[PDB]
Amino acid sequence: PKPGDIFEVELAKNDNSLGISVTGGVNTSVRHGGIYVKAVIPQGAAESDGRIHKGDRVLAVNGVSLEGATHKQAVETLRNTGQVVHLLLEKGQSPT
Repeated sequence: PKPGDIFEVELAKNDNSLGISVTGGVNTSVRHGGIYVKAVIPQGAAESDGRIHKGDRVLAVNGVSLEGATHKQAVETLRNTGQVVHLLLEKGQSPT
């Protein structure tokens, strides 16, 4: 994919464990910045389904908007997902 394209991620729930975590980035000291990844959990989806690394930014989650205030609360939203989880991430601009 190109640097900017907003590719969507649609996979299936494995062992009721998405294998992905989030952190507080759009609620540190900005009106509306963005969220980041805490750590990749290659033990379910991030491993098999792949297409989930560290650094990318999560725009939304199963319809739930993260931009605004979703550091720990989002962790529950991702867990409370059916069999088909729809994630919308964006190719970060600094893979470090």
